[PDB]
Amino acid sequence: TCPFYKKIPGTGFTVDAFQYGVVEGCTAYFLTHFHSDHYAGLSKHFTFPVYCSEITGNLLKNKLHVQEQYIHPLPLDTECIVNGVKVVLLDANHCPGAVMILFYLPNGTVILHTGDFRADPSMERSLLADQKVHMLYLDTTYCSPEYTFPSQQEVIRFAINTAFEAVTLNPHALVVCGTYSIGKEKVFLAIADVLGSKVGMSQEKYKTLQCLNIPEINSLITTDMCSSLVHLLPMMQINFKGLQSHLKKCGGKYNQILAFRPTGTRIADVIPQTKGNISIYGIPYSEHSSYLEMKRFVQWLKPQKIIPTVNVGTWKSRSTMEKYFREWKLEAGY
Ligand SMILES: CO/N=C(/C(=O)N[C@@H]1C(=O)N2C(C(=O)O)=C(CSc3nc(=O)c(=O)[nH]n3C)CS[C@H]12)c1csc(N)n1
Ligand code: NI
Repeated sequence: TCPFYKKIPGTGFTVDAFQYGVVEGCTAYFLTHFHSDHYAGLSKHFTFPVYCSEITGNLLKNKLHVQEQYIHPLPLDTECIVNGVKVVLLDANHCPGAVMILFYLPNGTVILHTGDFRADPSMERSLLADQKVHMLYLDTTYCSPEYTFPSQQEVIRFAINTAFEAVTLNPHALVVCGTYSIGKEKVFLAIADVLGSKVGMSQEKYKTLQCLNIPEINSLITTDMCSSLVHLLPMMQINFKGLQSHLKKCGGKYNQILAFRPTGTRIADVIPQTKGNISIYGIPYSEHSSYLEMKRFVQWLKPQKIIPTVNVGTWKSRSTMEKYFREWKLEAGY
């Protein structure tokens, strides 16, 4: 059945609750972002209306083939009505099109649903600050102190640097990036930027990127591999065996590959794995809050209830996160 943590109490709304068939007493459904944990169940003939950002809707429309009529896009940083409830979508600083949602219930209660997000101080200078928020549905993906990774700013600076090095050194060398779902585009876009390349890819992915309407995207991407000296390949293809296969299958224009895996302490001290003329790099590009980013965020927010939405399936997990919420409540004095 649909769990209590996917339901907005007060309304008949749900958030990312498409894998449960029809939820009883659910007048509208909300999609925070286009990630498959969060959209599973959305067939092209899903018959209830869906509320989301523009971008998430494009991806629904084109990848999952749902009809304009059942797809209600909504602008960011704007007060909107939906089944007579005030709602606002805020940028989640997650993947393209991802949003947090504020529900302003008619009784007076105000609910933030982070969805997936990467807490940032800039969110404290937002619509959020214009009132107290009582309940918080919290992306707790990394709610544990060992989870510390650097700023996206650092990683990309590094990856830009590692890139401009290897190509200025060997101008017949190819940067490659790993990828599966949307997100982490700034990695591969920022390298292409600095080497004045376009970004080559398979068509599914090219299509996926055309949904996101990035400024001047046509001039930053392509499906003809040859012309692009930075290529995106599926994450599974990012191994020495796969990168040989790829370098044969270009017609011998590139003699050396610099790869990147974006999934997973100091950044300058990072060292690759080299086997041949193939350097692979594991880089920690998160689009989720670290322990401290989250902490700061919630401690600023000072919510009354907090409802975690992630690592929710076991009691060890549930009570460990509840301990950290107690610590934060106490430390900040709310
Ligand atoms: C092939 O599958 N890939 C993995 C794997 O988990 N790789 C990376 C890893 O640890 N990752 C993490 C994360 O760290 O949370 C994540 C992020 S969790 C997540 N984030 C979302 O934004 C979202 O919408 N849904 N989810 C679930 C999943 S893959 C990546 C794998 C399987 S076996 C193996 N060696 N790794
Ligand atoms: Ni996500």
